[PDB]
Amino acid sequence: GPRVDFPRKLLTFKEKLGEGFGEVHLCEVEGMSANQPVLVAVKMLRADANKNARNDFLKEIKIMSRLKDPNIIHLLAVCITDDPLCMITEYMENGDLNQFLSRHQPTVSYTNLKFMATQIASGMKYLSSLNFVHRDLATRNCLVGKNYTIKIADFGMSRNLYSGDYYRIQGRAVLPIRWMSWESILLGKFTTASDVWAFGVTLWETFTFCQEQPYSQLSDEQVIENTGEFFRDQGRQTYLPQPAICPDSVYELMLSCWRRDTKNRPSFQEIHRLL
Ligand SMILES: Cc1ccc(CNC(=O)Nc2cccc(F)c2)cc1NC(=O)c1cnc2ccccn12
Repeated sequence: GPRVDFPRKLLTFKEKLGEGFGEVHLCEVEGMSANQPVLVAVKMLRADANKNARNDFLKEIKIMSRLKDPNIIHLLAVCITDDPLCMITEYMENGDLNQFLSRHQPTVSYTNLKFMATQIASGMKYLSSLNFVHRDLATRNCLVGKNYTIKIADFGMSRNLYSGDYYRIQGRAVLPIRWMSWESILLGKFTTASDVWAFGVTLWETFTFCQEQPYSQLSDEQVIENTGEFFRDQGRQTYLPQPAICPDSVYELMLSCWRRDTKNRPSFQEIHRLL
Protein backbone atom coordinates (compact mmCIF):
# COMPACT_ATOMS: atom_id res chain seq x y z
CA GLY A 1 0.00 0.00 0.00
CA PRO A 2 1.04 3.64 0.68
CA ARG A 3 4.50 4.66 2.08
CA VAL A 4 4.06 4.66 5.87
CA ASP A 5 5.43 7.97 7.30
CA PHE A 6 6.93 9.96 4.41
CA PRO A 7 9.21 12.89 5.64
CA ARG A 8 6.93 15.97 5.89
CA LYS A 9 9.87 18.39 5.40
CA LEU A 10 10.28 16.84 1.89
CA LEU A 11 6.97 18.53 0.87
CA THR A 12 7.03 22.18 -0.37
CA PHE A 13 3.70 24.15 -0.34
CA LYS A 14 2.51 25.63 -3.67
CA GLU A 15 -1.25 26.34 -2.97
CA LYS A 16 -4.34 25.06 -1.09
CA LEU A 17 -6.97 23.44 -3.46
CA GLY A 18 -9.83 23.23 -0.88
CA GLU A 19 -10.55 23.48 2.87
CA GLY A 20 -13.01 20.59 3.43
CA PHE A 21 -11.03 17.01 7.42
CA GLY A 22 -8.80 20.11 7.47
CA GLU A 23 -7.55 21.41 4.08
CA VAL A 24 -5.99 20.06 0.80
CA HIS A 25 -2.59 21.51 -0.41
CA LEU A 26 -0.60 21.28 -3.70
CA CYS A 27 3.00 20.44 -2.81
CA GLU A 28 6.40 19.94 -4.54
CA VAL A 29 8.23 16.73 -3.48
CA GLU A 30 11.72 18.36 -3.23
CA GLY A 31 14.98 16.55 -4.14
CA MET A 32 15.63 13.25 -5.98
CA SER A 33 12.94 13.20 -11.39
CA ALA A 34 13.51 13.77 -15.20
CA ASN A 35 12.79 17.52 -15.78
CA GLN A 36 9.92 18.49 -13.44
CA PRO A 37 9.65 17.02 -9.85
CA VAL A 38 6.48 15.25 -8.61
CA LEU A 39 3.65 17.56 -7.39
CA VAL A 40 1.22 16.01 -4.86
CA ALA A 41 -2.09 16.71 -3.07
CA VAL A 42 -1.82 16.60 0.75
CA LYS A 43 -4.99 16.22 2.86
CA MET A 44 -4.16 17.14 6.53
CA LEU A 45 -6.71 16.67 9.40
CA ARG A 46 -7.51 19.70 11.78
CA ALA A 47 -5.59 20.30 15.09
CA ASP A 48 -8.64 20.32 17.47
CA ALA A 49 -9.61 16.79 16.14
CA ASN A 50 -12.41 14.92 18.02
CA LYS A 51 -11.82 11.09 18.44
CA ASN A 52 -14.66 10.23 15.92
CA ALA A 53 -13.35 12.81 13.31
CA ARG A 54 -9.75 11.49 13.88
CA ASN A 55 -11.17 7.92 13.33
CA ASP A 56 -13.08 9.08 10.18
CA PHE A 57 -9.77 10.19 8.57
CA LEU A 58 -8.12 6.82 9.31
CA LYS A 59 -11.22 5.01 7.94
CA GLU A 60 -10.70 7.10 4.69
CA ILE A 61 -7.09 5.77 4.52
CA LYS A 62 -8.41 2.20 5.23
CA ILE A 63 -10.68 2.49 2.12
CA MET A 64 -8.17 4.55 0.00
CA SER A 65 -5.18 2.16 0.68
CA ARG A 66 -6.87 -0.69 -1.31
CA LEU A 67 -7.24 1.14 -4.63
CA LYS A 68 -4.67 0.38 -7.42
CA ASP A 69 -6.03 1.30 -10.89
CA PRO A 70 -4.84 3.81 -13.63
CA ASN A 71 -8.31 5.38 -13.47
CA ILE A 72 -8.70 5.41 -9.66
CA ILE A 73 -7.04 8.08 -7.42
CA HIS A 74 -3.83 6.86 -5.76
CA LEU A 75 -2.72 6.96 -2.13
CA LEU A 76 1.09 7.36 -2.43
CA ALA A 77 1.87 8.00 1.27
CA VAL A 78 0.45 8.60 4.76
CA CYS A 79 2.00 10.81 7.47
CA ILE A 80 0.56 9.05 10.58
CA THR A 81 3.41 9.09 13.28
CA ASP A 82 2.58 12.51 14.89
CA ASP A 83 -0.22 15.10 14.24
CA PRO A 84 -1.54 16.37 11.76
CA LEU A 85 -2.40 13.06 10.13
CA CYS A 86 -1.85 13.45 6.37
CA MET A 87 -2.88 11.43 3.32
CA ILE A 88 -0.81 12.06 0.12
CA THR A 89 -2.22 11.45 -3.41
CA GLU A 90 -0.95 12.34 -6.92
CA TYR A 91 -1.99 15.69 -8.51
CA MET A 92 -4.38 16.10 -11.46
CA GLU A 93 -3.21 19.42 -12.97
CA ASN A 94 -6.56 20.09 -14.74
CA GLY A 95 -8.74 19.97 -11.55
CA ASP A 96 -12.20 18.28 -11.73
CA LEU A 97 -13.95 17.06 -14.94
CA ASN A 98 -17.11 19.18 -14.26
CA GLN A 99 -14.97 22.35 -14.14
CA PHE A 100 -12.80 21.11 -17.09
CA LEU A 101 -15.68 20.27 -19.61
CA SER A 102 -17.61 23.48 -18.62
CA ARG A 103 -14.78 25.49 -20.31
CA HIS A 104 -15.16 23.40 -23.60
CA GLN A 105 -17.82 22.88 -26.37
CA PRO A 106 -11.26 25.15 -26.02
CA THR A 107 -12.48 22.03 -27.89
CA VAL A 108 -12.53 18.24 -27.19
CA SER A 109 -13.54 15.96 -30.15
CA TYR A 110 -16.01 13.02 -30.00
CA THR A 111 -13.05 10.51 -29.84
CA ASN A 112 -11.65 12.36 -26.74
CA LEU A 113 -15.14 12.83 -25.20
CA LYS A 114 -15.64 9.01 -25.61
CA PHE A 115 -12.09 8.40 -24.22
CA MET A 116 -12.93 10.11 -20.87
CA ALA A 117 -16.12 8.03 -20.31
CA THR A 118 -14.21 4.77 -21.28
CA GLN A 119 -11.57 5.49 -18.53
CA ILE A 120 -14.51 6.23 -16.11
CA ALA A 121 -16.13 2.81 -16.99
CA SER A 122 -12.59 1.26 -16.66
CA GLY A 123 -12.03 2.84 -13.20
CA MET A 124 -15.56 1.75 -12.20
CA LYS A 125 -14.86 -1.80 -13.58
CA TYR A 126 -12.10 -1.93 -10.87
CA LEU A 127 -14.21 -0.77 -7.86
CA SER A 128 -16.91 -3.46 -8.66
CA SER A 129 -14.17 -6.18 -8.62
CA LEU A 130 -13.12 -5.38 -5.02
CA ASN A 131 -16.88 -5.53 -4.06
CA PHE A 132 -16.66 -1.75 -3.45
CA VAL A 133 -19.58 0.59 -4.27
CA HIS A 134 -18.69 4.28 -5.06
CA ARG A 135 -22.26 5.64 -4.14
CA ASP A 136 -21.44 9.11 -5.64
CA LEU A 137 -20.19 8.83 -9.24
CA ALA A 138 -20.39 12.27 -10.99
CA THR A 139 -18.01 14.52 -13.07
CA ARG A 140 -17.32 16.57 -9.86
CA ASN A 141 -15.83 13.38 -8.32
CA CYS A 142 -13.61 12.92 -11.45
CA LEU A 143 -10.14 14.47 -11.65
CA VAL A 144 -8.42 15.48 -14.94
CA GLY A 145 -4.70 14.76 -15.47
CA LYS A 146 -2.62 15.09 -18.67
CA ASN A 147 -3.86 14.20 -22.21
CA TYR A 148 -7.51 13.57 -21.01
CA THR A 149 -6.45 11.08 -18.22
CA ILE A 150 -9.42 10.64 -15.79
CA LYS A 151 -9.10 9.43 -12.19
CA ILE A 152 -12.07 8.67 -9.97
CA ALA A 153 -12.00 10.22 -6.47
CA ASP A 154 -14.67 10.80 -3.72
CA PHE A 155 -14.96 14.27 -2.24
CA GLY A 156 -18.18 13.91 -0.23
CA MET A 157 -20.59 16.88 0.04
CA SER A 158 -17.89 19.25 1.51
CA ARG A 159 -17.05 21.04 -1.83
CA ASN A 160 -19.53 23.98 -1.42
CA LEU A 161 -19.45 24.62 -5.22
CA TYR A 162 -21.57 21.41 -5.38
CA SER A 163 -24.23 21.99 -2.65
CA GLY A 164 -27.19 22.09 -5.06
CA ASP A 165 -26.14 18.57 -6.17
CA TYR A 166 -26.89 16.99 -2.74
CA TYR A 167 -30.29 16.84 -0.93
CA ARG A 168 -30.45 16.71 2.94
CA ILE A 169 -32.83 13.86 3.83
CA GLN A 170 -32.00 13.29 7.57
CA GLY A 171 -29.55 14.99 9.97
CA ARG A 172 -26.10 15.68 8.37
CA ALA A 173 -26.78 12.92 5.69
CA VAL A 174 -27.09 14.35 2.12
CA LEU A 175 -27.97 12.63 -1.27
CA PRO A 176 -26.90 13.07 -4.92
CA ILE A 177 -30.55 12.36 -5.92
CA ARG A 178 -30.09 13.43 -9.60
CA TRP A 179 -27.44 10.60 -10.05
CA MET A 180 -29.23 7.95 -7.91
CA SER A 181 -31.47 5.02 -8.95
CA TRP A 182 -34.98 4.65 -7.48
CA GLU A 183 -33.96 1.66 -5.27
CA SER A 184 -31.13 3.94 -4.00
CA ILE A 185 -33.55 6.83 -2.99
CA LEU A 186 -36.45 4.63 -1.74
CA LEU A 187 -34.84 1.47 -0.34
CA GLY A 188 -31.22 2.66 0.15
CA LYS A 189 -30.10 -0.35 -2.00
CA PHE A 190 -26.52 0.33 -3.16
CA THR A 191 -25.05 -1.95 -5.81
CA THR A 192 -22.74 -1.83 -8.88
CA ALA A 193 -26.07 -1.43 -10.77
CA SER A 194 -26.70 1.74 -8.70
CA ASP A 195 -23.16 2.98 -9.73
CA VAL A 196 -24.08 2.03 -13.35
CA TRP A 197 -27.17 4.34 -13.09
CA ALA A 198 -24.75 7.09 -11.83
CA PHE A 199 -22.48 6.23 -14.85
CA GLY A 200 -25.41 6.86 -17.29
CA VAL A 201 -25.97 10.30 -15.65
CA THR A 202 -22.11 10.92 -15.61
CA LEU A 203 -22.00 10.08 -19.38
CA TRP A 204 -25.08 12.37 -19.94
CA GLU A 205 -23.21 15.11 -18.01
CA THR A 206 -20.09 14.51 -20.21
CA PHE A 207 -22.03 14.63 -23.50
CA THR A 208 -23.78 17.90 -22.26
CA PHE A 209 -20.39 19.40 -21.09
CA CYS A 210 -21.72 19.94 -17.50
CA GLN A 211 -23.55 23.07 -18.86
CA GLU A 212 -26.98 21.73 -17.74
CA GLN A 213 -27.71 20.19 -14.31
CA PRO A 214 -29.47 16.72 -14.59
CA TYR A 215 -33.29 17.16 -14.53
CA SER A 216 -33.07 20.99 -15.08
CA GLN A 217 -36.87 21.67 -15.08
CA LEU A 218 -37.44 19.44 -11.96
CA SER A 219 -36.78 20.51 -8.33
CA ASP A 220 -35.11 18.53 -5.44
CA GLU A 221 -38.68 17.39 -4.50
CA GLN A 222 -39.78 16.74 -8.13
CA VAL A 223 -36.65 14.49 -8.60
CA ILE A 224 -37.61 12.33 -5.55
CA GLU A 225 -41.21 12.43 -6.90
CA ASN A 226 -39.75 10.98 -10.20
CA THR A 227 -38.14 7.97 -8.37
CA GLY A 228 -41.60 6.65 -7.47
CA GLU A 229 -42.61 6.93 -11.18
CA PHE A 230 -39.59 4.84 -12.20
CA PHE A 231 -40.75 2.19 -9.65
CA ARG A 232 -44.54 2.43 -10.50
CA ASP A 233 -43.50 2.11 -14.23
CA GLN A 234 -46.81 3.54 -15.65
CA GLY A 235 -45.29 5.89 -18.25
CA ARG A 236 -45.36 8.88 -15.86
CA GLN A 237 -41.54 9.11 -15.45
CA THR A 238 -38.98 11.49 -16.98
CA TYR A 239 -35.55 10.39 -18.32
CA LEU A 240 -32.60 12.58 -19.31
CA PRO A 241 -32.92 13.90 -22.94
CA GLN A 242 -30.60 12.75 -25.78
CA PRO A 243 -27.67 15.32 -26.03
CA ALA A 244 -27.29 17.17 -29.37
CA ILE A 245 -23.83 15.64 -30.18
CA CYS A 246 -24.55 12.11 -28.73
CA PRO A 247 -24.82 9.14 -31.20
CA ASP A 248 -28.19 7.25 -31.10
CA SER A 249 -26.09 4.22 -29.85
CA VAL A 250 -24.57 6.19 -26.86
CA TYR A 251 -28.06 7.33 -25.70
CA GLU A 252 -29.14 3.63 -26.09
CA LEU A 253 -26.25 2.74 -23.72
CA MET A 254 -27.33 5.61 -21.42
CA LEU A 255 -30.91 4.21 -21.32
CA SER A 256 -29.78 0.68 -20.28
CA CYS A 257 -28.18 2.22 -17.13
CA TRP A 258 -31.59 3.70 -16.11
CA ARG A 259 -33.65 0.51 -16.80
CA ARG A 260 -36.00 -0.18 -13.86
CA ASP A 261 -34.68 -3.67 -12.94
CA THR A 262 -31.16 -3.87 -11.36
CA LYS A 263 -30.39 -7.18 -13.17
CA ASN A 264 -31.44 -5.66 -16.54
CA ARG A 265 -28.69 -3.02 -16.31
CA PRO A 266 -25.24 -3.49 -17.99
CA SER A 267 -22.20 -4.32 -15.87
CA PHE A 268 -19.08 -2.11 -16.07
CA GLN A 269 -17.39 -4.99 -18.00
CA GLU A 270 -20.23 -4.73 -20.63
CA ILE A 271 -20.07 -0.86 -20.60
CA HIS A 272 -16.22 -0.86 -20.96
CA ARG A 273 -16.42 -3.47 -23.83
CA LEU A 274 -18.89 -1.18 -25.77
CA LEU A 275 -16.70 1.87 -25.00
C1 LIG B 1 -4.98 14.42 -1.11
C2 LIG B 1 -6.32 13.74 -1.27
C3 LIG B 1 -6.82 12.92 -0.26
C4 LIG B 1 -8.10 12.40 -0.32
C5 LIG B 1 -8.93 12.68 -1.39
C6 LIG B 1 -10.36 12.21 -1.41
N1 LIG B 1 -10.59 11.15 -2.39
C7 LIG B 1 -11.04 9.93 -2.03
O1 LIG B 1 -11.33 9.64 -0.87
N2 LIG B 1 -11.13 9.06 -3.09
C8 LIG B 1 -11.74 7.78 -3.16
C9 LIG B 1 -12.23 7.06 -2.08
C10 LIG B 1 -12.96 5.89 -2.30
C11 LIG B 1 -13.20 5.44 -3.59
C12 LIG B 1 -12.67 6.17 -4.63
F1 LIG B 1 -12.94 5.77 -5.90
C13 LIG B 1 -11.92 7.30 -4.46
C14 LIG B 1 -8.43 13.45 -2.44
C15 LIG B 1 -7.14 13.98 -2.39
N3 LIG B 1 -6.62 14.70 -3.48
C16 LIG B 1 -7.22 15.77 -4.09
O2 LIG B 1 -8.19 16.35 -3.61
C17 LIG B 1 -6.65 16.13 -5.41
C18 LIG B 1 -5.79 15.48 -6.24
N4 LIG B 1 -5.53 16.20 -7.38
C19 LIG B 1 -6.25 17.31 -7.26
C20 LIG B 1 -6.41 18.41 -8.15
C21 LIG B 1 -7.28 19.41 -7.83
C22 LIG B 1 -7.99 19.39 -6.61
C23 LIG B 1 -7.81 18.37 -5.74
N5 LIG B 1 -6.96 17.33 -6.07
